[PDB]
Amino acid sequence: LELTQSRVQKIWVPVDHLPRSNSPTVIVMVGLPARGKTYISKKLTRYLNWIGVPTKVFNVGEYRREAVKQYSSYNFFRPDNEEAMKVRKQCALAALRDVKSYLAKEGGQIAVFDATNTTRERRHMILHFAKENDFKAFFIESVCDDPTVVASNIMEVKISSPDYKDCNSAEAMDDFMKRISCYEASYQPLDPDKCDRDLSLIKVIDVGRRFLVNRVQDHIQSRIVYYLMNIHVQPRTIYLCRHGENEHNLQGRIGGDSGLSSRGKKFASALSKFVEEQNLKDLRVWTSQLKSTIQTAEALRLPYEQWKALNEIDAGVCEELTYEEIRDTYPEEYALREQDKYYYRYPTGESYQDLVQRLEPVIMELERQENVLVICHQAVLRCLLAYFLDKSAEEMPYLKCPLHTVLKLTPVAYGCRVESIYLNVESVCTHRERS
Amino acid sequence: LELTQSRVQKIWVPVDHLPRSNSPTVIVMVGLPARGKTYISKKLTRYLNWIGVPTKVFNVGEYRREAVKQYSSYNFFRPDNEEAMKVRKQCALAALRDVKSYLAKEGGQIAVFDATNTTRERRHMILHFAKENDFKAFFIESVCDDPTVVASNIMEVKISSPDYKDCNSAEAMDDFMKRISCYEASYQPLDPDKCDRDLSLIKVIDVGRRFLVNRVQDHIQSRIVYYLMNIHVQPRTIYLCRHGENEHNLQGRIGGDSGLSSRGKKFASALSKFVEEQNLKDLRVWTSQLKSTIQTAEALRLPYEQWKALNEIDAGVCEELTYEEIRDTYPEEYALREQDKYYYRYPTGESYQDLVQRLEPVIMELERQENVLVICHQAVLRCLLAYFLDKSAEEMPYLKCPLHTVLKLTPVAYGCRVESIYLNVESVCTHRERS
Ligand SMILES: N#Cc1c(N)[nH]c2ccc(Oc3ccc(NC(=O)[C@@H](N)CO)cc3)cc12
Ligand SMILES: N#Cc1c(N)[nH]c2ccc(Oc3ccc(NC(=O)[C@@H](N)CO)cc3)cc12
Ligand SMILES: O=P(O)(O)OC[C@H]1O[C@@](CO)(OP(=O)(O)O)[C@@H](O)[C@@H]1O
Ligand SMILES: O=P(O)(O)OC[C@H]1O[C@@](CO)(OP(=O)(O)O)[C@@H](O)[C@@H]1O
Repeated sequence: LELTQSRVQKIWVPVDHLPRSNSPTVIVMVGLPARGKTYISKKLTRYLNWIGVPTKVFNVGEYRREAVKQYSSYNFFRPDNEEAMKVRKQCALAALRDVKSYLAKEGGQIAVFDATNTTRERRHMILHFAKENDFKAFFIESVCDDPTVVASNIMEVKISSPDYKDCNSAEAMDDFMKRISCYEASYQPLDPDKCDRDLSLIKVIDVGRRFLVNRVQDHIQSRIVYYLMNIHVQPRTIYLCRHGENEHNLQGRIGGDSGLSSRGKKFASALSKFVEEQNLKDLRVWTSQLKSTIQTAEALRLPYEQWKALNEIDAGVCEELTYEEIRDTYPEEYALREQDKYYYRYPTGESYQDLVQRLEPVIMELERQENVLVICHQAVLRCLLAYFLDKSAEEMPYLKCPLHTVLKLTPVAYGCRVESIYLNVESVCTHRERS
Repeated sequence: LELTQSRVQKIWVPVDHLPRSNSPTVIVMVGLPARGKTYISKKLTRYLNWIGVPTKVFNVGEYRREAVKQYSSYNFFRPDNEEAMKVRKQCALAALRDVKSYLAKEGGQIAVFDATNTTRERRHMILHFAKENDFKAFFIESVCDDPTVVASNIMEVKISSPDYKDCNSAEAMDDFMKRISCYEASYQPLDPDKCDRDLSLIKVIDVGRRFLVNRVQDHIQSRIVYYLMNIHVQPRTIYLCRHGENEHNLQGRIGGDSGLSSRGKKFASALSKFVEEQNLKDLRVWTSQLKSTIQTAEALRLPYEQWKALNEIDAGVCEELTYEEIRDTYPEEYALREQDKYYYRYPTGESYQDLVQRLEPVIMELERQENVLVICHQAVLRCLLAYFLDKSAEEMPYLKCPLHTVLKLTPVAYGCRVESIYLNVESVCTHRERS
């Protein structure tokens, strides 16, 4: 029963010494415009790619934009606009043509089809396409009738679109409103107790006040629903930073549970003055279970919670060594690390990928919350930051996270403002270039 | 900014050298009888206590049973039974009297109030009680009209109740049916678009085919909903066992990633013959990422998946040592371990509690699935087994999990049949008595 440990990830596999060599889902958005279909779409895609499921959004609009000169006006969308309708349907099918090949030919696991899909006919077209390609179909319908909520959307993300460039806000608003009503007359909402008894679907009502959920067929559907109950749209601020410089940092040594240096403590102190002058009605503070992050918290005189998930990557046998010592003592290891930094796992330790598993609950609580300061470690920080700035696995292990700097993230429109704030206290540079 | 590492759990805390010294929720069940309110109740309570939230079920029936001679008949439940109604309400309030003191005075975090609570009046009584004690209120309503489903319930769990002892099945069925109809006339289901717009609630429809979810106020509510989308009632079998004996077991050494012994391999082989003769239409196999469990899988010639969550408890600095060597080299540690085995964490390693965090995703997939063989390790196995047999944290680190034995668990009525099956291959006994 012979077996052999892979070199990068360190998984055992069977020696098989002419070497010969879960269906995908289409998440189908449904709803009138200005209902946050693209926002829910981007945000799910960011989640799924980050918990490792490959996912791509296929927004029918962008196809229309690649297809058609420059935005005339809402007249384009009139149901009597015979030729627009032809061109719009054509865009719809090109989107599907590309969905088929993302999922049947490039192994993506989920495609989000971001289109109004407000008519039972169109939804039968998609369902059919799903069947003949052995794709699952999941519908997320966002349904809301509050003019406040729509006006809001139209202001935050529509007027500032590409289609409007040549336009003052005033007119781009009236044009969109009229454009919404082009869908109003034929909109048939999803109905579980009628024409849609057999559809796997979630209906989001009034921006998450309420949900109708039908026929959850697999984990990934179940996890979408869980995600959707945890997100919200209240405005807020996520602050991320590392522990102030620690003894090991000063010796240039990795891992361990060392405590703050002198400069460490000064930064703790600077951070307190920093939070105060942010003037935040409320704020949660999180740390790891390591001394560094906890001492830094103590400086703030605010209450905090430790998360084992936040502990720095485990360097395994290499714990407490310096990078040079690692090159001298284990050359095979260092090389492999350098050519695959995301998947490389230390002997008896961890990999960035391992973090992302570990840190999923942290991501899920951050979505739940409002203002949060997360005091963690360099690799941990890189992960979180990847989630939030939609960075890839390829670039994650190289995102820059200097000591004594604070990262201030503000969810906004379609993503995140990110300001940097250096608190003016010297430290060692624990980076090493994208090698 | 001085700090000190606790001895058991090894958490840093602040030296504070006259030492001076999230509201709770009431989950309110709602529905007609034979709707699985007690089943959902037990099962949630098992989950929550196991992810560490203290939780207790307060079923109004059992109070009625402590209050009233012996079960006459359904006449007890007639709405015109003036005196029963008085006594039943009294039971209801004693249940609440005990809920108040579990949550305000014994720090439980959740009480499940398992009663019909089918009338808006009664639900106002409870809501009121919640307000004046600053308890949250969450309603889980199970709603189903299929006679198959009710008959089923009545057969699996009602006729075999205490109340019926003096009775053949035939009559206990008619008596319960008549008893259901005592509630039918006054039943007002929860309605989010009417009298219950403002209630945090989940409505389970047709045994999970469909769900209505309103006003999820916190993580624990969000997590209940997630749990409820993952459970099911299809019958199936969970098989648990450890890897066959490994080299370290033979040296009597803990941790490491050693491979199977001779006897190890024989047991792998015996396990294959064991699965075959179980004759299971389908079966998932899971292992850890350690060689032992993986080699054992290889023997089965069935496809399997490795879970890092399943890896054995990390003994930290004590990895690869023998228990004697651990006593000789670290006496302070050994003692602490012996007096708090669940919370004790090895230096730079783990605690049983840590496992339970780690293993939560495994529990959640097991609920999703049907037949599953889980090949893991001694401590991992103890945890899983605690979840399934509703064992406490106090007894978990001492549950017996011999080598080369298979544990066959069958969900049933209100819990789990557990058979043992020893596959007749000698090994070393890696236990050590409840000390
Ligand atoms: N209509 C509309 C929306 C809009 N203009 N922007 C949106 C952004 C998101 C969205 O869908 C949501 C999905 C889930 C939630 N989740 C929650 O509210 C949870 N806190 C409820 O459990 C909220 C909104 C809906 C909208
Ligand atoms: N009526 C009724 C029930 C009955 N006789 N026994 C039951 C046991 C549980 C129950 O509530 C459920 C809660 C969640 C589920 N979950 C599911 O079906 C998921 N697979 C759906 O996402 C199923 C049933 C309901 C019942
Ligand atoms: O991802 P790489 O380049 O290995 O850097 C991660 C390193 O960051 C460190 C310092 O270099 O954490 P920290 O935030 O505690 O200062 C080490 O513990 C860890 O190995
Ligand atoms: O919980 P305690 O009593 O420490 O026993 C756990 C021990 O079980 C072991 C063997 O004793 O696992 P395994 O199932 O691989 O045989 C060790 O790895 C581990 O330390």
